[PDB]
Order: sequence, then structure tokens, then C-alpha cells
Amino acid sequence: RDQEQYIHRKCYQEFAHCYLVKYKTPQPWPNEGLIADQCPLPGLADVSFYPYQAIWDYYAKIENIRPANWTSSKLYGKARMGSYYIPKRLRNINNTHILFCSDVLYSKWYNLQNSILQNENELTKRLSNLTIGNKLKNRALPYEWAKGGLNRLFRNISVLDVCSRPEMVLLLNKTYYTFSLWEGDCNITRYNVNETVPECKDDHPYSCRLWRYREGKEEVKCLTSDHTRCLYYPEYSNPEALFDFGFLSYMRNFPGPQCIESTSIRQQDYEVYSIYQECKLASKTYGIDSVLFSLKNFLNYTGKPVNEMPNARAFVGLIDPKFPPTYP
Ligand SMILES: *[C@@H]1O[C@H](CO)[C@@H](O[C@@H]2O[C@H](CO)[C@@H](O[C@@H]3O[C@H](CO[C@H]4O[C@H](CO)[C@@H](O)[C@H](O[C@H]5O[C@H](CO)[C@@H](O)[C@H](O)[C@@H]5O)[C@@H]4O)[C@@H](O)[C@H](O[C@H]4O[C@H](CO)[C@@H](O)[C@H](O)[C@@H]4O[C@H]4O[C@H](CO)[C@@H](O)[C@H](O)[C@@H]4O[C@H]4O[C@H](CO)[C@@H](O)[C@H](O)[C@@H]4O)[C@@H]3O)[C@H](O)[C@H]2NC(C)=O)[C@H](O)[C@H]1NC(C)=O
Ligand SMILES: *[C@@H]1O[C@H](CO)[C@@H](O[C@@H]2O[C@H](CO)[C@@H](O[C@@H]3O[C@H](CO)[C@@H](O)[C@H](O)[C@@H]3O)[C@H](O)[C@H]2NC(C)=O)[C@H](O)[C@H]1NC(C)=O
Ligand SMILES: *[C@@H]1O[C@H](CO)[C@@H](O)[C@H](O)[C@H]1NC(C)=O
Ligand SMILES: *[C@@H]1O[C@H](CO)[C@@H](O)[C@H](O)[C@H]1NC(C)=O
Ligand SMILES: *[C@@H]1O[C@H](CO)[C@@H](O)[C@H](O)[C@H]1NC(C)=O
Ligand SMILES: *[C@@H]1O[C@H](CO)[C@@H](O)[C@H](O)[C@H]1NC(C)=O
Ligand SMILES: *[C@@H]1O[C@H](CO)[C@@H](O)[C@H](O)[C@H]1NC(C)=O
Repeated sequence: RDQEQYIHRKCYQEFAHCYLVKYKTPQPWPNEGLIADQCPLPGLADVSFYPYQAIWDYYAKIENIRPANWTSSKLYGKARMGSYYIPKRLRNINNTHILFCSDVLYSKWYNLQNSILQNENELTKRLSNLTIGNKLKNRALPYEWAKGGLNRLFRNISVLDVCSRPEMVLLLNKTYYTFSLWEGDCNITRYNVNETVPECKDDHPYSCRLWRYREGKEEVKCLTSDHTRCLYYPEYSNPEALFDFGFLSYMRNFPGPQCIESTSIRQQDYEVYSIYQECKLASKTYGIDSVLFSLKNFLNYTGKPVNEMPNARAFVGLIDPKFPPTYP
């Protein structure tokens, strides 16, 4: 009780929301380009109309002026300009586990409106119940992550999660679903929306319309003698420079087109370990000081501590880590 509540205090304040997901088979995010129209773009103005979207870190921004032989494949690989480039580091076939310290994935029983007393009580009570040792029972997870999943600990990831927790989605999503208003996708063109979209057959200005239109080939045209400052012509245009068209289409403000295609990324059940539960159990055998020291170094497996990262972004890949760690 005295040493149990002391171990709980230390284990909770440090590792309450820290978990280790093991992929059945190491499977990285399969594409270099991400189509996520549900997220608003940064916009041309100095001050954006939307608060910073973490996904903007991966934005393949179109610049109107580029050197004579500039192509998008130099910085953004196969990604479409105007959408997102997923860097090498977030699609590493060597990563076998996903370490994260975050409370953004809890289901409805956890929320800020509740006092910290209620949240802490309910989380430790669910962690005890939903674990065999330090391993979470399948019922704690979403069904998509593991068969028999009932969201008793973690909620399902949603369409907007990638806008604010991009690494969580790239690393944990079992399926990639596009959200697209790009002309050509799902065979929807500016000419056939009156046939592909049932709710349309001709109100909000954005009704029955695509966002980005198919222009043609990507090219750099040098009109003047300056060969370091030529006219860039992208494959697609944003004709009215709209930055939240897709976000408003998602938030169901009006009728019109939407293209949602799925790509299976990870197959087979995840294994999830609770680092608070591991802390609580290993401290009875090795002592709180060595368990706290060891689990802290485990959170620094990459050189940057995961518990010191912002909650929305504290999702990192590890290569064949030894868990539980060696306790001195
Ligand atoms: C990371 O992981 C996250 C977790 O998995 C993931 O989140 C999930 O994201 C997906 C993708 O956005 C979400 O699913 C979609 O939900 C759409 C909305 O559904 C509601 O509205 C519909 C419209 O009225 C209802 O039908 C629908 O009811 C159904 O679902 C209920 C549960 O939600 C269920 O209880 C009901 O019984 C019922 O079955 C619900 O109320 C939905 O519209 C969408 O469906 C399309 O896309 C699917 C995937 O490709 C297709 O399988 C499906 O058939 C639909 O495709 C059609 O429509 C598209 C346009 O919307 C077209 O592009 C397609 O080509 C296709 O169109 C053809 O067929 C039409 C008729 O079927 C026809 O009219 C057309 O002409 C054409 O022939 C899909 O289910 C999911 O809900 C999210 N999960 C959670 C928990 O939030 C996240 O996205 C991932 N992130 C990243 C970055 O990858
Ligand atoms: C999280 O995602 C899972 C899917 O992976 C959701 O579970 C599924 O939810 C649907 C809609 O409620 C269930 O469909 C219903 O099934 C009953 C019969 O079981 C049927 O009578 C209804 O007509 C309807 O089709 C589906 O059973 C269920 N699937 C599984 C495997 O559980 C879940 O609801 C999402 N969680 C939350 C909290 O949003
Ligand atoms: C651009 O490409 C052409 C064709 O390969 C080449 O001849 C030319 O020197 C390049 N321009 C510059 C400014 O390097
Ligand atoms: C994966 O590990 C192997 C062996 O150490 C290495 O050759 C390869 O470059 C690594 N891949 C990435 C994407 O770092
Ligand atoms: C977990 O909680 C449920 C709900 O009270 C209960 O039925 C179940 O027996 C509990 N499991 C354990 C390990 O006590
Ligand atoms: C788009 O058209 C091609 C045939 O030209 C077809 O194979 C493909 O499945 C269509 N896609 C959709 C989503 O309708
Ligand atoms: C994480 O490890 C690196 C060595 O790779 C070290 O420089 C850094 O101080 C460690 N962080 C902590 C909190 O000890």
C-alpha cells in the first residue's frame, strides 16, 4: 500500500500513456505520396486562417518560380505537388515496433472534462483488468488492430487524425484511405460530376465541384534569360487558391464529389504492451529506482526521449528493441 502507491505514483507520472506496439510483420507506409484533402492547407497569407496542422511538415508546396530543369521528384519523390511527401524515416522496413507516449488514442471513458483523479483511477483500473502481465488483451484495442477488439482502452483512428497526429497514422494505420477531390480520381472529372455524384444534377459556392483540376504535364518554362527563375507548371491547379475546400467537404457543409480509396498496409494483429503496467510489475522484483532508470532509457531508444515529445507527435519507430529492457 505505501510502497505500492509509491511505485504507482512514479510509474504513473512517467509511463501512464506509454505503450509499445509490435507489428506482426514489419510493414512500412507503402507510398511516398499521401492524399489527405480533409486537412486545410497553410495558405498564401503570412498568418494562416487555421492553427498549425502537424501534417504541414510533410506538405509538398508548389512554388511558382523554379530553376530551368526542376522536377518534383527531387524533393518530394512520387508525391503530387499540393499534397504530401512521406519521408524515408517514416517508412522504414527495419522498424518492427512503434513506441508512443500519448493520451490521444483513449476511448470515451477518458477525457479532460473529468478530473485527473477520475482519469488516473480509471486508467490504472483498466490497465490492471485489460492486461495479462504487461500485455494488453485484444478487447482493449480497436478490432482493426486485433481480432476481438472492443475499444476498451483505445479508440478507432479517424479521418482527421492524420492532420494533427500524422506520424501516429503513418505508423499505426492498418489501412490507408485517401480523401480526394482531385480531378481524375475515382474517374470523376469536371464534366461527369452530374453522373458520378447522385446528390448533384446541374446553395454553397463549393457545391458539386472538384478542388484541384487536371492541368497536364509538369513543366518548367523559361520565358526570360534568367534560367534560375523559370515558370513552374504543375500537373494540377487550385484555380481559386482555396485552402480548406476538402476540409469543408469532409465536414459535410455541402453536396459534391468525394473519392475514398483503400490500400491495406498492415495485416494481422498487433501486440500492445503497457509500459506503466510493466513498470508496476517489474518494480516488485527489481526495485522502483532501477525499473524507472531502465524504462526511461528505453524511451530514449532513438536518442530523443518519447515522453519529452509533444503528445500529438510522440509516435516513433524502433528496430528490434529488447523489451522488457535489462534491469540492473
Ligand atoms: C486511418 O485509419 C482510420 C481507421 O480505419 C481511417 O478512418 C476511416 O476512414 C474511412 C475513409 O474515410 C471511413 O470510412 C468511410 O466512411 C464514409 C462515411 O460513412 C457514413 O456515410 C455514408 C453515406 O451515407 C454511409 O453509407 C455510412 O454507413 C455505413 O457505415 C456505417 C459505419 O460508419 C455502418 O454502420 C452502416 O451500416 C453503413 O454500412 C456512414 O454513415 C463512407 O462514405 C465511405 O464509403 C466509401 O469508401 C469505402 C472505402 O473505399 C468503400 O468501401 C465504400 O463503398 C464507399 O465508396 C464509394 O463512395 C466513395 C465516395 O465516398 C467513392 O470514392 C467510391 O468509389 C465508392 O463509390 C461507388 O459506390 C457508390 C455506392 O456504394 C456509388 O454511389 C458511386 O457512384 C460509386 O459507384 C467509408 O466507409 C471510416 O469511417 C473511418 N473510420 C473511423 C473510425 O472514423 C482513416 O481514414 C485512415 N487514415 C489514413 C490517412 O489512411
Ligand atoms: C470502431 O470500429 C469498429 C470496426 O472495426 C466498429 O465496429 C463495428 O461497428 C458497426 C457499426 O456499429 C457494427 O455493425 C453492426 O453490426 C450489427 C451486428 O453485430 C448489425 O446488427 C448492424 O446492422 C451493424 O451492421 C459492427 O458489428 C462492428 N464490428 C465489430 C467487429 O465490432 C466500432 O463500432 C467502432 N468503435 C466506436 C466506439 O466507434
Ligand atoms: C536544362 O536541360 C537541358 C536539356 O537537358 C540542358 O541542355 C540545359 O543545359 C539545362 N539548363 C540548365 C540551366 O542547366
Ligand atoms: C535497414 O537495415 C539494413 C541493415 O542494417 C540497411 O542496409 C538498410 O539501409 C536499412 N534501411 C533503412 C531504410 O534504413
Ligand atoms: C474486468 O472488468 C470487468 C467489468 O467489471 C469484469 O467483469 C472482469 O471480471 C474484470 N476482470 C478482472 C481481471 O477482474
Ligand atoms: C475508373 O475507370 C477504370 C476504367 O477506365 C476502371 O478500371 C476503374 O475501376 C474505375 N474506378 C472507379 C473508382 O470507378
Ligand atoms: C538519449 O541518448 C543519447 C545518446 O544516443 C544521449 O545523448 C541523450 O542524453 C539521451 N537522453 C537522455 C534523456 O538521457
